[PDB]
Amino acid sequence: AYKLVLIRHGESAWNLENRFSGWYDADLSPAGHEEAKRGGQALRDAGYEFDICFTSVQKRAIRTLWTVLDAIDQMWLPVVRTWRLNERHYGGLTGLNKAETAAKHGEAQVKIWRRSYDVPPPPMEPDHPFYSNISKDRRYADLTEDQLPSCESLKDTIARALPFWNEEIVPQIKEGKRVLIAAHGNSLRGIVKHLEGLSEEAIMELNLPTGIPIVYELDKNLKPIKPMQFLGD
Amino acid sequence: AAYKLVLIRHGESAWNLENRFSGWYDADLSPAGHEEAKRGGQALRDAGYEFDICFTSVQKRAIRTLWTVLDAIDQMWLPVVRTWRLNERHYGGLTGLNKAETAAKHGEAQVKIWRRSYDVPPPPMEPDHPFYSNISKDRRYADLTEDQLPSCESLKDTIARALPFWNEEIVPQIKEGKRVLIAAHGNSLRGIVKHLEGLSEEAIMELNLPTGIPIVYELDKNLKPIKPMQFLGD
Ligand SMILES: CC(=O)Oc1ccccc1S(=O)(=O)Nc1cc2c(c(O)c1O)C(=O)c1ccccc1C2=O
Ligand SMILES: [Cl-]
Repeated sequence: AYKLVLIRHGESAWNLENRFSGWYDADLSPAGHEEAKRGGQALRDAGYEFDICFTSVQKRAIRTLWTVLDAIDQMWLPVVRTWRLNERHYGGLTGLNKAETAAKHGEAQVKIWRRSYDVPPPPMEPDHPFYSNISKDRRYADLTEDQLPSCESLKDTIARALPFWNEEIVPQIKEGKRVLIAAHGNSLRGIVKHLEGLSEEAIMELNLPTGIPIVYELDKNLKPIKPMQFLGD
Repeated sequence: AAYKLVLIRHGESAWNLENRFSGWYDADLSPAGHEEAKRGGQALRDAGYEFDICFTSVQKRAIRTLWTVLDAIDQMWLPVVRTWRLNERHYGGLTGLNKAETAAKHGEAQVKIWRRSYDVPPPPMEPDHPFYSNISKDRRYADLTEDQLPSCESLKDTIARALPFWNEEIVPQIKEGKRVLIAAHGNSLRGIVKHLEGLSEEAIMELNLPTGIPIVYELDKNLKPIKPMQFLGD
């Protein structure tokens, strides 16, 4: 059967994973970097080989991929980057911790955003410290005005990840290419949702572990033949 | 000028230290080599350089150099294209041997001939060579045709398989207005510099490109340099 591996990057700098890092291009913390090395060794020890790699345009995922490729001696593999595998864009909340979020928007609204599949946070306004840093970053310059999010619901995030999966990743899998995907919790959520045909409520409950190879065994229809599996101990 | 092109030769490798012929052997950077690539990156960063696409070989000394550069300039998001065609010259049976071993087996004279010759290849790497499997059977070359997978190369051979990539994959990008970074190897970059400046065989063999230093070209719309290559740094 086809074999697919996913890896979610680990910790980013300045505690930004607990601060709605979203589309801000936070680097890995040294610890986050160590997780990626540990995961790389798991794959080396297991003798995994890949033919193509997919990642986002965010450095925390890219450096995670680099760390894995280094560890398994396949730095020579072709690599494809796409904004479509970016983390969820958290709009105005980006960079705020939990207390600052509650203080600014209230517990009632924050709880609603947290449990909703289709409600976006408020948009990142020009007064936001990250507004121009992200919205005018040249890596998004070719994006149409509607493709470049000011904010995303989980639904929005999954909707823009899947076209890439369908058009670019699927064809590779169907040609027997062994695929590695290094991305983010919410973009990975979209792939896991489509693969296992999960429900909105179920995908919002799924919390993929970080820095750990996630292995899928798929049949000819790209349906999983078993639950996701993890590498390590 | 209409276009700007940046080249960089990989930093010092672990085998450059041991003074062994690497060629297609996938030797990694030495720590100094990594520091060189880093300084190259900082130079590019201080000068405000921006790229849109990166080309490199399938050898990690060039790749890690590119990685180190992309890190220094905060452009890790750029698309990266890897090709064997940008690989170091394939040193055949000399692969793995050092200076002494090479002179010992072949004599100083023969070494002189190979050194100064543009089109005379070293002896072939044969099935009993200790790095034969390591290179000739590495799956990264699985898709090469029988003719393409070399047992050895003269500089001429190297340039001949490197230029096709330049003309078909790099040139169109440049004329598309994409700012190109090429992180590769001495002899593969030699082919590009030879074509750009229209150099003679003797002129190119006399050309020593420094490890880990950025080489900048200002090109006209026909990819002709308006001025001599420039190095970047302090
Ligand atoms: C006897 C031998 O070649 O030793 C080695 C081994 C590694 C590096 C340098 C040497 S060296 O002292 O002889 N000097 C040295 C030797 C050589 C070259 C070169 O540029 C150089 O500077 C080549 O380009 C070269 C190209 C093709 C075949 C052989 C050589 C070669 O043999
Ligand atoms: Cl890469």
